[PDB]
Amino acid sequence: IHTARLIHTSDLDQETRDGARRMVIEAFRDPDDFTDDDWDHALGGMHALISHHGALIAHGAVVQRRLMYRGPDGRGHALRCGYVEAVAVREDRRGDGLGTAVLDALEQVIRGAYQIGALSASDIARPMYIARGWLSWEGPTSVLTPTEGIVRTPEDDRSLFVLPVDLPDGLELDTAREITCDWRSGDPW
Amino acid sequence: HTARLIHTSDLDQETRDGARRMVIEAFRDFTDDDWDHALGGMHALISHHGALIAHGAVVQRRLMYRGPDGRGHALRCGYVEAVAVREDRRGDGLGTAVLDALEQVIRGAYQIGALSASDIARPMYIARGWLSWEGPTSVLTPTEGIVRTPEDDRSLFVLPVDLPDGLELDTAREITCDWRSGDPW
Ligand SMILES: CC(C)(COP(=O)(O)OP(=O)(O)OC[C@H]1O[C@@H](n2cnc3c(N)ncnc32)[C@H](O)[C@@H]1OP(=O)(O)O)[C@@H](O)C(=O)NCCC(=O)NCCS
Ligand SMILES: CC(C)(COP(=O)(O)OP(=O)(O)OC[C@H]1O[C@@H](n2cnc3c(N)ncnc32)[C@H](O)[C@@H]1OP(=O)(O)O)[C@@H](O)C(=O)NCCC(=O)NCCS
Ligand SMILES: CN[C@@H]1[C@@H](O)[C@@H](O[C@@H]2[C@@H](O)[C@H](O[C@H]3O[C@H]([C@@H](C)NC)CC[C@H]3N)[C@@H](N)C[C@H]2N)OC[C@]1(C)O
Repeated sequence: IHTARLIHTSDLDQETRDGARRMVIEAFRDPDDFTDDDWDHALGGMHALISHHGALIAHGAVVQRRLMYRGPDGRGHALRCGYVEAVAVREDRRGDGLGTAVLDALEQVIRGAYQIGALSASDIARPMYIARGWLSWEGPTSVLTPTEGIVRTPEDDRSLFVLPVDLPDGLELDTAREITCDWRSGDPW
Repeated sequence: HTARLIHTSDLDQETRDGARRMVIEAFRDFTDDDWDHALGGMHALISHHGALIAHGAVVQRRLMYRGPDGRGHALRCGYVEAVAVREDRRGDGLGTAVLDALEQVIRGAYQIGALSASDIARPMYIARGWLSWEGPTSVLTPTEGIVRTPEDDRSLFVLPVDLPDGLELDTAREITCDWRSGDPW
């Protein structure tokens, strides 16, 4: 049985922070890339950590952002989103449920503080999100840019997963419709 | 005089409702959207015997800033919200202890802190290290473009903690926040 500890970015010491960052980059690389924008995107919220003999073996982070969604009534909602980033298990420790343990903890943050969880999954982790009941987003994805308007993001079109936990009053989320993230540098999703 | 720091996700329901009520009572108007804006980040709590007497929150947003090259930056921002102290206990430094714990989150976790405050708190914030934002402000809206936020009596303060790629801020230029319903700032 595995249990990740949850800890805010502000409570991570330099050592653990640099270590987490180096573990996640290693897990994603195979000697597309995990860049410093990808790491920056994982900062600011709650980290889930599992370590062994002082070494991080599993990491995940949930940060706040806004997801824009417009229903068929043409209204418009800016939902408080718990966005999951930098989920990773050290290669040699994979296949034993550490990844499940990270997501268990992050989902606890999502359900307790956000209206919706979302992420853009790597191909190897999609099965994990399906089995946990995340909803694959089927409509076009877009990003709200500063200077153009809402711009389509075709590279992200079949990778988004959502987890509606606390949608306002009577909002029905139609996965067939468009969805739009707020602006950031690097990959918007 | 030391406030404790708890993420929204670990607040039980009584604490949440208590904090919502206490902050409403302090603002004697705090709208329901104003409360939603306080949710999802770290709450600074000071309580006595089960009674919440000071609160504050810092939530994660993005502030857009354009340099002299036109290159744009979407800074990771810790936005201070719903700082309030029980009316009968003001003047004792609780508000300042709440600001202390929240600047700790900002320093540990964000590139920049930001808050909107009246000109009456302007000397304390300047004192505490915060820069007054003299330039224009706006919000990146979903259906229109970047729309100028009209001036009110509150002014915007930023706390440059950890600016990326050695960027230096020119408080005279534009700063625009990300979208949310209710008051964008
Ligand atoms: C994705 C990753 C974190 C998975 O970690 P892991 O510890 O091996 O995962 P777990 O052992 O906890 O597997 C959890 C569940 O995911 C699902 N799963 C993962 N791969 C699966 C597969 N090929 N077939 C079926 N289910 C699969 C399963 O339901 C599994 O439960 P199960 O094995 O009992 O069926 C890991 O491979 C990794 O670090 N990859 C690098 C790429 C990356 O970081 N992606 C981030 C995902 S957004
Ligand atoms: C603003 C507020 C949170 C401060 O709470 P507090 O416990 O009074 O805070 P502190 O004791 O640390 O300081 C109170 C402020 O008033 C000042 N103040 C209060 N009594 C004072 C006195 N007798 N002499 C001088 N200054 C006094 C404090 O020094 C500080 O402002 P200043 O230092 O710039 O003058 C409180 O007034 C409040 O809850 N207001 C209602 C909600 C609100 O307006 N919040 C917005 C915050 S930006
Ligand atoms: C539709 N093609 C996508 C592909 O683009 C790709 O999606 C990536 C997706 O993998 C990527 O996120 C992952 O990878 C990020 C980083 C390591 N770049 C690979 C870190 C966060 C992690 N969730 C997103 N930020 C961008 C998104 N386009 O992988 C899955 C996919 C279904 O094959």
